[PDB]
Amino acid sequence: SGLVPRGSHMDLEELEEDLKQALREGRKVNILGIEVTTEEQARRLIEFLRRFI
Amino acid sequence: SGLVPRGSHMDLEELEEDLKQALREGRKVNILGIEVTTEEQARRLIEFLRRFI
Repeated sequence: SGLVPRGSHMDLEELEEDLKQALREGRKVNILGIEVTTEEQARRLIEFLRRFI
Repeated sequence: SGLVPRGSHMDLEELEEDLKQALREGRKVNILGIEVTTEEQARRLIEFLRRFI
């Protein structure tokens, strides 16, 4: 009933809101060497990638 | 016998040779909000993630 029209374009919170929306419709996320099926893995992913280079 | 992608790990130099391997065998790199289908996008992706925060 309400599509999110993207956060901005590309940002840290862009990623977080995008992967959240996938989990909020009950579906997984495909990212760098990782597949997030739960928000457990999503919050671990976020703290990982903002520290990973 | 590489029955599973890099066993259960993903190193940085290993990621580069692995994503090049993917593009050279006919695959793409599905990372955070980005899909690398060319080695143009691959050199962009490597320098991106090592710069990303």
